[PDB]
Amino acid sequence: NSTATLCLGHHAVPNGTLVKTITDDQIEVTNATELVQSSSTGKICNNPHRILDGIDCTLIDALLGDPHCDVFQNETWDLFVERSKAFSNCYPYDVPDYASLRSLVASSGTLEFITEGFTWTGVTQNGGSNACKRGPGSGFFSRLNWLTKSGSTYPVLNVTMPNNDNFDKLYIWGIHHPSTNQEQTSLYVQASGRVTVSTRRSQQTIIPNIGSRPWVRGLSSRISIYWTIVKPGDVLVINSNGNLIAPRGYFKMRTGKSSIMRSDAPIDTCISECITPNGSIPNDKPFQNVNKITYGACPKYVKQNTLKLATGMRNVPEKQTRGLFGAIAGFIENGWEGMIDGWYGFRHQNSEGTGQAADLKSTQAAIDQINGKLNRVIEKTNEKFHQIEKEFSEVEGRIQDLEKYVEDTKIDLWSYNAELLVALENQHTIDLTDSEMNKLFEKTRRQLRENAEEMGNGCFKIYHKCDNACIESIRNGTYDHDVYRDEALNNRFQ
Amino acid sequence: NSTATLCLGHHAVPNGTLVKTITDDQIEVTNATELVQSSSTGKICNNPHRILDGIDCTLIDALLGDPHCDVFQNETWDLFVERSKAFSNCYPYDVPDYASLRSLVASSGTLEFITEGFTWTGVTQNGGSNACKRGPGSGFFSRLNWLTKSGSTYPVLNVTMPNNDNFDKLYIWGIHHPSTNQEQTSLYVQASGRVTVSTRRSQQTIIPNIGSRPWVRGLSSRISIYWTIVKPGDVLVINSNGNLIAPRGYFKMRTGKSSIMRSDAPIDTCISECITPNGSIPNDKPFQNVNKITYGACPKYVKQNTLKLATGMRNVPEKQTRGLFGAIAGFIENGWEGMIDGWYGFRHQNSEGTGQAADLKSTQAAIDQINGKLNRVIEKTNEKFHQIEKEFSEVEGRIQDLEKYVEDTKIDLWSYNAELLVALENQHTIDLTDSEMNKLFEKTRRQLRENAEEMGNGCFKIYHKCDNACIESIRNGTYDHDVYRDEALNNRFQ
Amino acid sequence: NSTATLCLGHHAVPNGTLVKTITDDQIEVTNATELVQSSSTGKICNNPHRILDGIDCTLIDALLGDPHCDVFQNETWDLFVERSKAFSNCYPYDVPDYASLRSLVASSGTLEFITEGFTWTGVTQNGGSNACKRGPGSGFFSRLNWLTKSGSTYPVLNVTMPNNDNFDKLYIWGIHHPSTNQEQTSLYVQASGRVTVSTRRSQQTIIPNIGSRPWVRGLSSRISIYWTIVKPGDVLVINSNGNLIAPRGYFKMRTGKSSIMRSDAPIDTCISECITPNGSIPNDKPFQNVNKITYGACPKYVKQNTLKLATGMRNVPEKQTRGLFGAIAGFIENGWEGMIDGWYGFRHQNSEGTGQAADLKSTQAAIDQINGKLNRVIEKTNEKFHQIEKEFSEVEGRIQDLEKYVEDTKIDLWSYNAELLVALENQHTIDLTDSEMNKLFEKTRRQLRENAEEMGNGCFKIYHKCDNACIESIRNGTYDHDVYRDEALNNRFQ
Ligand SMILES: *[C@@H]1O[C@H](CO)[C@@H](O[C@@H]2O[C@H](CO)[C@@H](O[C@@H]3O[C@H](CO[C@H]4O[C@H](CO)[C@@H](O)[C@H](O)[C@@H]4O)[C@@H](O)[C@H](O[C@H]4O[C@H](CO)[C@@H](O)[C@H](O)[C@@H]4O)[C@@H]3O)[C@H](O)[C@H]2NC(C)=O)[C@H](O)[C@H]1NC(C)=O
Ligand SMILES: *[C@@H]1O[C@H](CO)[C@@H](O[C@@H]2O[C@H](CO)[C@@H](O[C@@H]3O[C@H](CO[C@H]4O[C@H](CO)[C@@H](O)[C@H](O)[C@@H]4O)[C@@H](O)[C@H](O[C@H]4O[C@H](CO)[C@@H](O)[C@H](O)[C@@H]4O)[C@@H]3O)[C@H](O)[C@H]2NC(C)=O)[C@H](O)[C@H]1NC(C)=O
Ligand SMILES: *[C@@H]1O[C@H](CO)[C@@H](O[C@@H]2O[C@H](CO)[C@@H](O[C@@H]3O[C@H](CO[C@H]4O[C@H](CO)[C@@H](O)[C@H](O)[C@@H]4O)[C@@H](O)[C@H](O[C@H]4O[C@H](CO)[C@@H](O)[C@H](O)[C@@H]4O)[C@@H]3O)[C@H](O)[C@H]2NC(C)=O)[C@H](O)[C@H]1NC(C)=O
Ligand SMILES: *[C@@H]1O[C@H](CO[C@@H]2O[C@@H](C)[C@@H](O)[C@@H](O)[C@@H]2O)[C@@H](O[C@@H]2O[C@H](CO)[C@@H](O[C@@H]3O[C@H](CO)[C@@H](O)[C@H](O)[C@@H]3O)[C@H](O)[C@H]2NC(C)=O)[C@H](O)[C@H]1NC(C)=O
Ligand SMILES: *[C@@H]1O[C@H](CO[C@@H]2O[C@@H](C)[C@@H](O)[C@@H](O)[C@@H]2O)[C@@H](O[C@@H]2O[C@H](CO)[C@@H](O[C@@H]3O[C@H](CO)[C@@H](O)[C@H](O)[C@@H]3O)[C@H](O)[C@H]2NC(C)=O)[C@H](O)[C@H]1NC(C)=O
Ligand SMILES: *[C@@H]1O[C@H](CO[C@@H]2O[C@@H](C)[C@@H](O)[C@@H](O)[C@@H]2O)[C@@H](O[C@@H]2O[C@H](CO)[C@@H](O[C@@H]3O[C@H](CO)[C@@H](O)[C@H](O)[C@@H]3O)[C@H](O)[C@H]2NC(C)=O)[C@H](O)[C@H]1NC(C)=O
Ligand SMILES: *[C@@H]1O[C@H](CO)[C@@H](O[C@@H]2O[C@H](CO)[C@@H](O[C@@H]3O[C@H](CO)[C@@H](O)[C@H](O)[C@@H]3O)[C@H](O)[C@H]2NC(C)=O)[C@H](O)[C@H]1NC(C)=O
Ligand SMILES: *[C@@H]1O[C@H](CO)[C@@H](O[C@@H]2O[C@H](CO)[C@@H](O[C@@H]3O[C@H](CO)[C@@H](O)[C@H](O)[C@@H]3O)[C@H](O)[C@H]2NC(C)=O)[C@H](O)[C@H]1NC(C)=O
Ligand SMILES: *[C@@H]1O[C@H](CO)[C@@H](O[C@@H]2O[C@H](CO)[C@@H](O[C@@H]3O[C@H](CO)[C@@H](O)[C@H](O)[C@@H]3O)[C@H](O)[C@H]2NC(C)=O)[C@H](O)[C@H]1NC(C)=O
Ligand SMILES: *[C@@H]1O[C@H](CO)[C@@H](O[C@@H]2O[C@H](CO)[C@@H](O)[C@H](O)[C@H]2NC(C)=O)[C@H](O)[C@H]1NC(C)=O
Ligand SMILES: *[C@@H]1O[C@H](CO)[C@@H](O[C@@H]2O[C@H](CO)[C@@H](O)[C@H](O)[C@H]2NC(C)=O)[C@H](O)[C@H]1NC(C)=O
Ligand SMILES: *[C@@H]1O[C@H](CO)[C@@H](O[C@@H]2O[C@H](CO)[C@@H](O)[C@H](O)[C@H]2NC(C)=O)[C@H](O)[C@H]1NC(C)=O
Ligand SMILES: *[C@@H]1O[C@H](CO)[C@@H](O)[C@H](O)[C@H]1NC(C)=O
Ligand SMILES: *[C@@H]1O[C@H](CO)[C@@H](O)[C@H](O)[C@H]1NC(C)=O
Repeated sequence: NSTATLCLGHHAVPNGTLVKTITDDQIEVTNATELVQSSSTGKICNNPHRILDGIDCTLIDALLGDPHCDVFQNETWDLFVERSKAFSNCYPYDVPDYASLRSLVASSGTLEFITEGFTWTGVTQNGGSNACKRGPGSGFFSRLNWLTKSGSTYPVLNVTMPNNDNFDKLYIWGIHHPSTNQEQTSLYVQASGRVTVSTRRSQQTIIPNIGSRPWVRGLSSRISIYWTIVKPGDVLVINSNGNLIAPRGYFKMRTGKSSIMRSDAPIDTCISECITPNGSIPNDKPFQNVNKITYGACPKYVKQNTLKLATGMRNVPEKQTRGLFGAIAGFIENGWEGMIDGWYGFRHQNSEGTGQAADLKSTQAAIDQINGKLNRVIEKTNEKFHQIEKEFSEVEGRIQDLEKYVEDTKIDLWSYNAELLVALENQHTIDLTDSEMNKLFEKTRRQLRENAEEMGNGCFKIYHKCDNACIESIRNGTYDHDVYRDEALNNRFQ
Repeated sequence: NSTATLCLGHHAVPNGTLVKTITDDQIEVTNATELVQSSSTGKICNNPHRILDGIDCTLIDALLGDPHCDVFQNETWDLFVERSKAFSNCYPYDVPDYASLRSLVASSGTLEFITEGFTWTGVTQNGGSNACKRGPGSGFFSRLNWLTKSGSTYPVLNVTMPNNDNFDKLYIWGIHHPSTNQEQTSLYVQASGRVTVSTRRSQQTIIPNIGSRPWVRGLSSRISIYWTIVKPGDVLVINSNGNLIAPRGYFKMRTGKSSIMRSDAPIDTCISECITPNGSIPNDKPFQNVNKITYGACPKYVKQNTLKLATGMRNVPEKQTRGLFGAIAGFIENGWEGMIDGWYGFRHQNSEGTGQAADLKSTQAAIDQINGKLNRVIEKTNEKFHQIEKEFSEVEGRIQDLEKYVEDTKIDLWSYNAELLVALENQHTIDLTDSEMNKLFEKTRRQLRENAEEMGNGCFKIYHKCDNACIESIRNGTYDHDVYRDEALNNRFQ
Repeated sequence: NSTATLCLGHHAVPNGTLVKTITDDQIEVTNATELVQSSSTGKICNNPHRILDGIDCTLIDALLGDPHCDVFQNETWDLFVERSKAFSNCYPYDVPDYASLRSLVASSGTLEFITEGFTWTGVTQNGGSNACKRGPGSGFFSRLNWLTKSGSTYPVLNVTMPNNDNFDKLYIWGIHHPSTNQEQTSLYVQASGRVTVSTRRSQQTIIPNIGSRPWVRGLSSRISIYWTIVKPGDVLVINSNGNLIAPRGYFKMRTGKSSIMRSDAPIDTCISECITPNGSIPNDKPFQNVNKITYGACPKYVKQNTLKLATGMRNVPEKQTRGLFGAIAGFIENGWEGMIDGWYGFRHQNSEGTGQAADLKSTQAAIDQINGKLNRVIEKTNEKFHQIEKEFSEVEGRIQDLEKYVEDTKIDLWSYNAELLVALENQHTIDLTDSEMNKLFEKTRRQLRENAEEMGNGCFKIYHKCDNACIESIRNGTYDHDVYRDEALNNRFQ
């Protein structure tokens, strides 16, 4: 008739997702993303990090030079992958502080070996065994030299090697533990051995232990592996009177990003920055629930399987009660499921007809704030390489308990941080979208000084004759109240 | 007279509690809970966890089989409790890596012992001492076998025991350290002993040390305790030429939730899930300030003695200035101390009389949001069992420094998390209660289109004749402005 | 003319600082502080902590009593400072568990030495060497006693020392490692040494190692340093048959706040509570980016170089478009750069003239909330003394990896806490300043019931004749609407 109705509202959707905030345990929204990566392809991608697959070789057999591990000489890696089908097929051995040696060689990232001229005098070199067959003949570790009595004598050995280079040199050496008192004299003339290996600042002395051990590949004897690092400017001395497994050369040492991982996943051709023991995962999401062990740029490990970030507004599903008069309704009531052009918009009822449109500035302002919110506080990426061990096969006691306690403390503190951040950010999102709605209302109310009244459905009963051009002026922000003031005041108050 | 007054407000209380928020260091509220448990009954509750009280026995004397500890054979526990009055009354001994053995046996949770048929040949078994009297006679540890020379000989001993079962076997053994060179030959024919104990993958060799030590229970000699774990499929070999304290059998090994705690509190009949060394505490509150050492489902340890969570709204104490005309006042002014039915409510001044009532929907909405707020972010419970040691009696150096540094880092990071969460949640509570108040006001203002005006005390001067039925209609949400519009407009503007 | 204009606004500045919030990556403010200390004077301040500068002495040479370190006898410290130019000039030595001994002596905080009467019988005391010249003569460590054969004999030594005091006693002792089999017999008659040192509860036995090592100051022989702690009530026994470096007395042991730091900064006269290896830094700011190593009350280490806390409101720079009519504009439009008396204020356009003033209560309320905000959640100070090592010169393996992993976990968790707190607090600051603005508006609107209208520039077109006294009444809070109601209603609606 003589008056007009102009209402404000926001878009609704039929199928919405539940989220969690500070104030409510579940609310419904128009749209929500996932922030926890729960899946893996099950394969290890070979770019961009250099992957070296050990097949039946451990890293400690590859370094000593076991015969089925001779493909690995002078190799380099970013990540070394060990398989659970790996075995040993040479002289039986133990390494005191095995975990320490494995970690030191993994972080160096190379098996570069330089043969040096060591002069062993009055002894027979290149000792062998049928526990280590290289071809039909007997053999031994390619990087160690078994020394034994020449004629009926083993002289006190005294050799020196100086570092005049500008890098560090790692020497691997050992000692033979014979099973009887009748084997010692047969190989090394003496009855009790001794091996001393020293620099200017450090020393180690080992004595051999004699007695019977379980049979492994036809022997009840064992070797024990040791190591020494010689710095630039320092000297090495070796002084043994019996039972010495001599070094043949040194290994170069580098500082870099190299590491080691126990996996059973196949290796494939693809590009992925994060590797887990369950295969490579993508790094688009900030958190991950696949595995606590990782390498390269990776998401943070949390205990949760799902965290949903509200990327839209609240979803009051349109009351399916469609008015008989098709009464335009507002935001205080419900959402509008018939709006596609934008989030916030205007519906006008006029003599001319019913109509609809969308507001660009309001929608854009909400979208710009919402895009990249998580990016503001937590970092895009976090690269880590060589870390600690997080899974154990044996019981050890104190140090293993401390390692397990340090990892659990870290996981519980990053899981609490991930729960609070999603609830805080979800709250702030619902608040900014709701204030934006009420901001367009106050703007509309301010332009209509005394020529409109509020109904409380989210609607402004305008008390003059508004045509399409007049509605368009309000929408734009050029509505001139003075023109229709007299007519509206005479219509509303009399 | 011809007009009416309708005011909105919220309840006040006389005695209120101070809280802390992001924005203010102290604010007064109607009601507040405590979140830090500061007290204990001083007793250890025997349900639901199985408590085994050691009386004068340590866990390492119970395992070796000291005579005053024979009540403990084949025992099982969830928590083992050690007392400060505990002592030793057998052969004097030391355990290298004592802390490691104590932690391994505590997490297993049993003293199940299976005697095995070991054949010691050419030696005299069941050696004894008057430092360990079981009855009037001499005695020894019930689980160890002291072996000595038969006639004038001690043969090289070589025995083997295979694991064909499907579980792990823990063997405890040792070595005797005699005080002179004249005692060695007297017991074991040789002048220098040796004990080797090996599997397929591991070995240990110990040599004995001779010399004088302080007198303990009439002896200057000592025993040293060692241990070996044999996995399913593996073998054990023992090869000693002198000074062997032989094993008698193995201990079963389990993986579970068992642990050990040093306390002096009495044990009583009651049900409590959390145990501390100061007695059992309840687990209703999220944080605790009693002790950093804990077992079972327990609250998190923080440094603070008090953290108060606002469970009510702000408390503007009713200005005791009671108006002479008894002028109804609103929320912008003060609180209402005369309201019991609900938090938010209406007071009406009419020709009929003064009156009061309460609003249910508004009060319920505030209460539902406030109930269970903390439950949304922090977890209800956190069960932990075997952890690290947090109190030390000796100085050790590096490892102890790292253990103390790891615990302090955890406490400072959980104390900062507990301070921020209470301040954040308290802020959000005050905000939601204040917005709820302003929401009922806008609802009231919207229903009274042009028949009422705002005074600014929190009151609506209605400009027609409102009776009890009219006030009731506003309160309900069925007020029909059109009926009194003409009368009110003629009364207010002319 | 017949009407008046009264507008509300807030102060603007020309040069503003960008900050970061939850909702926006950069916003402009009137004023902002820095919270990260990035600079140091480069000197170590000598008050209030007692600094003891080692010059060419390490703490382990000062304790043994090397000749160039005799100024350090009976010294005490809170912090001991080691220099990179330090060297050794006595008998060459190694300490097994060197890191453990250095940490134990540093936390005690004294070199107090009590000479005790030990009776060495049948041996020659005060052995010497030209590797340690004290004057022209040969010399040795001042706190150790080299013992050697008297005539042609070295008796088995058996001595005892009881603790009857009420404090702990630290004894430092050692063993000589000779380079040949011809040097052993020459000094100590036997061919193989032994040193046993025991209490009632503990024992250590060391055997000497013979062989050649690199030359240091004309010797191929070395000493190995050991230690024992004897508690109140306990006894010490020493039982050596050769190669004993005997103790001369004990060191007192204290529990306190003492520590050690490797620095190269000069020591100066000034007062500073926090010391770093880059010199003393002030502790006014909560975070610091100078160094992860610290001593005393210090700010927390974070990875960031800058974190800016908004201490003012938002800065909408005054549109330099100055109205031709000099139209007073409000807050919805821009800020006011012409206001110095306060933040929030009123500008009045009247027949009398244009004018300006400031509101005290509103400005004060905002300032009081903003002052000390950070103080509410994070603690003013955090004192720490003896901690762990955070920089290493050698590769060691497992324990060093765990130490490095524990420090990185702590740094990443405190850097995430510092990023979120600044973004949260900055958001809350912008919100409280903006609500304060809208609170003065509603107060102004409420006082002008029907005698004013809103324009939407932040202005109230008052529809009567307002003079300076009338404007002053509004500003005060004594404006009486009734007086001008009839005139304003006849002017605005007709
Ligand atoms: C101290 O005590 C230990 C433990 O008792 C002794 O160690 C044992 O020594 C014997 C003799 O060396 C070892 O016996 C050998 O076992 C080999 C492996 O056996 C496996 O494979 C065979 C074939 O499949 C199976 O039958 C068997 O069950 C195992 O699965 C055998 O292959 C060896 O065979 C040799 O002898 C036979 C004789 O018939 C010949 O036909 C062969 O050609 C070959 O020469 C042999 O039987 C035994 O394994 C050791 N046990 C362990 C676990 O260590 C020490 O000998 C003892 N030392 C001293 C000094 O007393
Ligand atoms: C190397 O050096 C060490 C240290 O000097 C020597 O060790 C000492 O050896 C002697 C002899 O074995 C020990 O003496 C014994 O002490 C026992 C405990 O004494 C406590 O209780 C008594 C009674 O209450 C108190 O008087 C005393 O103050 C203590 O509180 C005594 O009970 C023993 O008594 C025996 O001898 C007496 C003689 O009168 C008889 O009446 C008794 O029946 C009994 O046979 C005895 O006196 C002494 O404790 C050791 N000290 C320590 C601390 O070890 C080594 O002997 C020495 N070794 C060599 C090889 O030289
Ligand atoms: C086992 O094997 C080791 C390693 O080979 C041997 O150790 C070497 O032993 C020799 C002899 O003791 C050491 O030689 C000595 O070196 C001293 C230091 O040399 C430095 O300074 C000089 C002078 O500036 C430089 O020329 C040199 O390059 C070094 O920078 C010399 O000062 C000693 O001099 C002595 O002899 C000379 C002879 O001309 C006299 O003039 C002097 O007065 C003085 O008496 C001497 O040359 C050598 O350093 C050892 N090397 C290492 C690194 O240990 C063991 O001897 C050997 N042991 C056995 C038992 O076989
Ligand atoms: C493993 O690597 C070593 C070291 O070689 C270095 O590392 C490799 C991975 C490559 O990057 C090389 O380019 C790099 O130099 C190899 O040692 C090398 O061995 C050869 C043969 O013994 C040496 O050649 C000798 O040179 C001398 C003259 O100096 C002649 O007298 C000899 O007749 C002979 O030609 C070469 O110098 C040496 N390189 C060194 C020491 O750097 C090693 O062969 C290699 N092994 C395998 C299996 O690949
Ligand atoms: C400690 O426990 C062991 C092992 O017994 C097992 O653990 C207990 C806590 C209970 O749960 C038992 O049900 C469980 O089996 C006891 O060992 C047992 O000892 C007895 C007596 O030596 C064995 O009986 C023998 O059986 C053989 C036939 O196999 C006969 O020839 C013998 O004459 C005799 O009857 C029994 O088999 C054995 N159980 C085993 C090995 O599992 C042990 O006695 C017990 N000690 C105490 C003090 O309670
Ligand atoms: C290092 O310190 C010790 C211990 O002295 C104590 O610590 C100091 C830092 C000061 O605070 C002292 O006040 C404190 O006591 C010194 O030991 C002392 O040595 C002297 C000389 O040998 C002892 O005096 C003797 O006393 C006896 C009688 O008991 C007489 O028979 C002797 O003739 C002689 O006068 C003094 O008792 C002793 N103090 C003790 C044991 O506490 C030490 O001299 C000192 N060294 C240096 C270089 O300063
Ligand atoms: C990625 O690989 C890891 C293994 O490296 C997978 O974790 C493993 O998941 C299984 C199934 O949940 C766990 O088995 C269960 O163990 C418990 C405790 O022993 C037992 O009670 C159950 O009956 C069952 O055997 C297994 O323990 C677990 N391994 C570890 C060490 O956590 C993980 O599921 C894989 N993830 C993906 C996404 O593929
Ligand atoms: C629960 O039991 C623990 C002990 O297991 C109690 O902690 C102890 O409290 C006392 C009193 O505060 C502390 O004593 C003080 O120690 C300091 C530092 O040495 C000293 O300067 C004081 O003079 C006083 O002796 C004691 O150290 C502390 N023990 C520990 C290891 O923290 C605790 O109070 C008990 N709590 C409850 C609620 O019962
Ligand atoms: C306070 O002193 C510390 C040293 O104790 C200073 O840290 C050092 O800063 C320099 C320059 O950034 C670092 O050098 C660089 O190291 C990297 C990695 O090796 C290398 O790639 C670069 O080429 C360069 O050499 C040095 O490593 C670093 N030291 C440590 C251990 O962090 C610090 O800058 C000083 N701070 C102030 C405020 O004076
Ligand atoms: C909900 O908002 C998210 C924003 O993360 C939209 O997510 C994108 O959806 C498309 C669909 O093809 C994906 O290809 C993109 O990778 C998503 N992310 C980005 C980077 O835009 C999602 O489309 C929105 N959902 C609806 C229904 O609009
Ligand atoms: C303040 O609110 C708390 C909510 O925690 C009320 O606390 C309850 O008080 C009763 C009093 O008998 C206890 O028995 C309950 O255990 C408390 N908790 C629960 C679970 O309801 C408290 O009553 C309120 N105070 C006032 C004055 O109303
Ligand atoms: C911005 O607010 C800060 C509050 O931290 C003001 O900082 C003070 O500035 C004076 C300038 O002489 C310093 O001496 C003080 O140490 C600062 N802190 C305190 C404790 O007041 C700063 O002045 C303000 N800036 C402006 C332009 O007003
Ligand atoms: C208000 O609503 C109640 C039902 O909740 C009803 O009993 C009462 O009659 C209503 N009062 C009116 C319409 O005045
Ligand atoms: C406003 O209040 C002040 C006191 O703060 C007073 O001096 C002044 O006269 C008052 N002005 C009025 C009522 O116009």
